[PDB]
Amino acid sequence: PQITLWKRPLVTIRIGGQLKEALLDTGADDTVLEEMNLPGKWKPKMIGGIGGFIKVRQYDQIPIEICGHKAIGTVLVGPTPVNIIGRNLLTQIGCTLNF
Amino acid sequence: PQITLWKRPLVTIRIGGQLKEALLDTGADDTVLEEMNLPGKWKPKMIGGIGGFIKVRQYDQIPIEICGHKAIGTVLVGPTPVNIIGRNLLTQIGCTLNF
Ligand SMILES: CC(C)[C@@H](C(=O)N[C@@H](Cc1ccccc1)C[C@H](O)[C@H](Cc1ccccc1)NC(=O)[C@@H]1CN(c2ccccc2)C(=O)O1)N1CCCNC1=O
Repeated sequence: PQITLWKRPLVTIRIGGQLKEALLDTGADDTVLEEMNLPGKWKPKMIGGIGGFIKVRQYDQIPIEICGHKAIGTVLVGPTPVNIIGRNLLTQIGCTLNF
Repeated sequence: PQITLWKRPLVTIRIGGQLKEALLDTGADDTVLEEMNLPGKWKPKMIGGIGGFIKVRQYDQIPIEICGHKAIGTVLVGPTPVNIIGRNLLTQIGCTLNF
């Protein structure tokens, strides 16, 4: 598909039994999801955004389905206001910027 | 051009005769540049994202040439960690997400 940028490029993603709306975010290195209690091992991390840093939990090799496309990779979980689909997963589903 | 996302989508922009590197950011509503001098009246503004809120200066109707494509629009200036081209100007240069 082609997504214009007149509005936030929000799409439906699925992670396990949870469906959520998330930004397709070319300015995000990583995928940052709102608080959720995912299974398995994780490591603490600090990530920096526009106003400073937040603390997140890094989970590796998490399958996520984005608009019907399969992805699997690192997901950072923490107190973000918005779910962010970062470059690590955007490349997996074939996403490019075009103009 | 078509831009893939294995690297940060950083491009050269021209603003006030100065060349800067800036991030093409579909996850940004607004265009926000690191501290610099621009002419004209600005309006104090606050923006909030991951990590909290910062104070910026809003300049209107500022021309930026992004990768050879001309835009004229609102540019926020402030303590952003990185120069960011947001959706207000991405739409002007015909930028879309495709996969
Ligand atoms: C850039 C501003 C203008 C924007 C905004 O903060 N958008 C964010 C997503 C976001 C977050 C919170 C609120 C609203 C949007 C998403 C952006 O793509 C934003 C751009 C950016 C990049 C680097 C440093 C600072 C900012 N990205 C990010 O903030 C995160 C940070 N992050 C990360 C960084 C290091 C290590 C691991 C992960 C990542 O992958 O994306 N914004 C804030 C004001 C309101 N609207 C808006 O678009």
